[PDB]
Amino acid sequence: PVPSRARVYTDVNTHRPSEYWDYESHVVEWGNQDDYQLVRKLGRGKYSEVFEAINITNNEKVVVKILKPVKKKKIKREIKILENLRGGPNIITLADIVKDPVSRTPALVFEHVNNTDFKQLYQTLTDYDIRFYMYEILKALDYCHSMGIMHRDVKPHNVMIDHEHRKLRLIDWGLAEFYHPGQEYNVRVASRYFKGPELLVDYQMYDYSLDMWSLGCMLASMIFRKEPFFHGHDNYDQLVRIAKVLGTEDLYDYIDKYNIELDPRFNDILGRHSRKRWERFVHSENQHLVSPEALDFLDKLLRYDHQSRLTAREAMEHPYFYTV
Amino acid sequence: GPVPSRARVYTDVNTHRPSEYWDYESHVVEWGNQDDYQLVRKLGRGKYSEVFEAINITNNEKVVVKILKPVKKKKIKREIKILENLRGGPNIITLADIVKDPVSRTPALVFEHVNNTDFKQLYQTLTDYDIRFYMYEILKALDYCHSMGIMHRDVKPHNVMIDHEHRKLRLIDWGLAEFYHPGQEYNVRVASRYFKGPELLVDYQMYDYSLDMWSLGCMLASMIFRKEPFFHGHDNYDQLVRIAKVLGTEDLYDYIDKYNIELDPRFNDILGRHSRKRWERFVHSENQHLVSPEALDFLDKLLRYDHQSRLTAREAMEHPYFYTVV
Ligand SMILES: CCc1ccccc1-c1ccc(CNCCc2nc3c(OC)cccc3[nH]2)cc1Cl
Ligand SMILES: CCc1ccccc1-c1ccc(CNCCc2nc3c(OC)cccc3[nH]2)cc1Cl
Repeated sequence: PVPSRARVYTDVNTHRPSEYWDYESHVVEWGNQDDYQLVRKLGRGKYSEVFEAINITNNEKVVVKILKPVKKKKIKREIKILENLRGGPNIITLADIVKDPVSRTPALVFEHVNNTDFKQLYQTLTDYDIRFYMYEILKALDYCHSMGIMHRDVKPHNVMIDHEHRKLRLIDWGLAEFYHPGQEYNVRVASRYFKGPELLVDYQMYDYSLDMWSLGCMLASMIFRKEPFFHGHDNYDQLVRIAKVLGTEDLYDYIDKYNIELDPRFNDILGRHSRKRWERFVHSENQHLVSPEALDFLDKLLRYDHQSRLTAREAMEHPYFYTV
Repeated sequence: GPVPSRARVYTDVNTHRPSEYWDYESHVVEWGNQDDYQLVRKLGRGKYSEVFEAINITNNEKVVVKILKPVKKKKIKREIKILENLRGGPNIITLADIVKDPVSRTPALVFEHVNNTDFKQLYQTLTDYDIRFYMYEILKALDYCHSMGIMHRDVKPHNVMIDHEHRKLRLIDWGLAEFYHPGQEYNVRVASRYFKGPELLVDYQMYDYSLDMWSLGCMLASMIFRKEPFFHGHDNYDQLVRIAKVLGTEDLYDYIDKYNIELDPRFNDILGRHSRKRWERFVHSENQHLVSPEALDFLDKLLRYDHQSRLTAREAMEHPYFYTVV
């Protein structure tokens, strides 16, 4: 395959000392979990359980994420990334790294986030709300991208919102990675519905632009009230669902531009598909969230070619955000 | 008999944890194959151990290998359980593996690599800031292990490794460490002579984490006054006399009366009568650049006969002497 590099923040890690991006060499100091009392279970991941807790030393609520130790380098990577991004705009704030004296299970302690119900907001959300929160996610992305990191798991489950205080946090940095130009990354990241075409066609030299595809999948689901927007039933079928919207002509132009070899599993399922107009997805239920600006912005995110997608900084200057 | 005593901090941390945590005699040790490590050179010694620099052949990473002279089986079990309990704690030497050479079958412990700076010729370069910085780092290690219900019981310069280039410090040799249980009577034949607390010298067995804070105070006094060691005893009885020549004998009697301690008759002809000295008496041209009112107030609050009156590691961390550190 033809090599590729990010259009923005290409060399941000190249120009930094090894200690910043060398997570395997980073030394983790695990404090005593005795300072925290677990209150209740909040959420759950495939390799984590998230609890609400109280810090007994200051009577402040915190969030404790207990990690299922499956891979050691993976825990070190998330911690390093969290330490590098600690305090960044709309990034979940790592407050402590602790282990329970008896269990010795890795646990991460974060700033408390007061989650407003996802299904309660969904119908009462306005056109303004979507632009407001889209801009807040973009602040988090432009920032982590500038810090040489790609989240690689951008989805609604990984965005916590406290609608009362108009506060948003991008969470679960467990799949996050450091961007290095020319590096070949594992394509088994993100959650099926949010996987970029680069992942589905096994193109490893991807970059920050992967997060912009995932962001486009989120916006499409919100403005059209269609969740998920691209409803694949497996990773191969996922590309077919994308192809039913973007068409198969542009998919072949994409794979030819990067000299990508299409997996034979696609042979009997891909078919032939016309490129659809974004206006076809507008209906009575969703028309109050759709505008020419929203559709133009969406069109500029949901592109096969990872290089042709808007960067987080270009996205922030789009007319869709002129009112925020 | 003697009046009972208990720690002011972390008193019941082991009482409220299951058997599993502190019952080291019941802990099962999994000894891996030492074939993954090649010994490079001898770094140091211990009366019960030899410490080497080694290379892990599987990842080309340097490690530290401590080979234990099997004197007591429960003792190896205790050190391993404590190291596993503290594994990953701040400024604690990190146990990476537990191995046995296939032929020798000798217990060996594998740790994270620590790059020791030659403490020699660099004591003269050390600044007031460096002492405060490194003292704070040791306090992080102590508050953590005490919070985990462990007393180190051998705090001294030899057991603190410093990589000055990276400003990295590790508290090592947990071979004398013990689990703290309130009301437990411990063996007083612990620590190294110059660092032994008065509780050990007067054979007061119901001691606690505060023993480590006395040893820390001996280290601080030696560094700030450039007097190594600060309390230079020639035997364990003479050690108490050396302390008494500084702290005075009036406060020593108040200490032994508070705990109804019986003073050994061996002290009768050597203890004498000693006035309590001002810490300012130890300031000279060679060390005045390391001494300040804050340092002397902090030292005074560590070097107390009464183990209960000494600062805890958490109280020490909040002292004005540390207001200038990160
Ligand atoms: C107007 C915002 C928006 C714009 C476009 C697309 C989607 C949304 C959106 C819609 C809903 C949500 C809310 N997601 C909450 C997910 C969440 N993850 C959690 C969790 O993870 C461990 C634990 C406990 C609670 C948790 N809550 C987030 C977002 Cl970003
Ligand atoms: C005088 C005490 C003091 C007071 C305040 C601040 C610093 C010091 C100090 C000053 C120097 C050192 C250096 N200690 C070296 C310890 C060491 N232990 C080793 C070892 O043990 C087996 C093997 C090989 C090398 C080893 N090096 C440690 C310390 Cl803690």
